Amino acid sequence: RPNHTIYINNLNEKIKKDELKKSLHAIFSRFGQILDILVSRSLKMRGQAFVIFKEVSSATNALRSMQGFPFYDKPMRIQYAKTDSDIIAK
RNA sequence: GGUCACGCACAGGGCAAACCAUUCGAAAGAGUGGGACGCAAAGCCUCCGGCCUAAACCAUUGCACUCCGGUAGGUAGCGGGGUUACCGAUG
Ligand SMILES: Nc1nc2c(ncn2[C@@H]2O[C@@H]3COP(=O)(O)O[C@H]4[C@@H](O)[C@H](n5cnc6c(=O)[nH]c(N)nc65)O[C@@H]4COP(=O)(O)O[C@H]3[C@H]2O)c(=O)[nH]1
Ligand code: IRI
Ligand code: IRI
Ligand code: IRI
Ligand code: IRI
Ligand code: IRI
Ligand code: IRI
Ligand code: IRI
Ligand code: IRI
Ligand code: IRI
Ligand SMILES: [Mg+2]
Ligand SMILES: [Mg+2]
Repeated sequence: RPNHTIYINNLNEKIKKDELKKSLHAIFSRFGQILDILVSRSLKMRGQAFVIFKEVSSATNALRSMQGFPFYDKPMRIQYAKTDSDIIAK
């Protein structure tokens, strides 16, 4: 399970890629280095975001630390990415 | 001449990108004035394919790294298609 990337969803869809990123990057950059933050608003990539960390140990903290954390009046469903990210993969 | 194409010009003209000002819009963007990058339809029309925005509404709890919900708007200076038109070495 543990992975460089954490998988978030139940994300307020009203938020925009730009700001969603900034804010996610704000909150989560507290736990380590973010190689990147992937947010798309397409039909089925929406309400979710991937947060890729430098250290796999950063992700675990994130997960553990901020589960269900209230974010834009919603709670965060956090969990690991079944797979890695092309950065971490390649 | 008229027609259907064509654009090496001829000749008389037309439009106006970026950017600025100001107005409208949530945004894309559009209006108007200034201003020209270009344009032989850069006149006009969303039927077809792209791309852009996506406040509201409706659906979607959804695992991606090409990108893509419905609806709505935009782009005709992205194409194609329709349609109107000036000049005639041209065919
Ligand atoms: N009247 C007429 N003349 C034609 C036509 N096709 C070609 N020509 C002549 O041939 C020249 C070359 O045209 P171009 O390569 O398409 O290049 C043209 C074109 O791209 C542009 N342009 C000029 N007027 C117009 C216009 O009314 N509409 C559009 N869309 N573009 C224009 O400027 C360029 C040079 O302009 P010109 O000094 O007139 O120079 C033009 C013009 O003299 C046509 O359908 N009608
Ligand atoms: N000269 Ir004239 N103006 N440029 N006619 N060719 N279009
Ligand atoms: N004024 Ir206004 N143009 N800037 N409407 N807010 N968008
Ligand atoms: N003539 Ir025209 N080249 N400008 N429209 N086809 N794109
Ligand atoms: N055809 Ir349309 N849908 N109208 N692509 N141009 N946007
Ligand atoms: N193409 Ir419409 N017409 N469908 N613009 N997107 N709304
Ligand atoms: N006219 Ir038209 N050239 N712009 N639509 N065909 N693409
Ligand atoms: N100006 Ir315009 N570049 N934005 N042509 N409309 N596409
Ligand atoms: N005019 Ir027309 N540009 N040639 N639209 N038909 N494609
Ligand atoms: N009319 Ir005649 N056909 N003869 N256009 N000038 N070439
Ligand atoms: Mg030519
Ligand atoms: Mg023009």
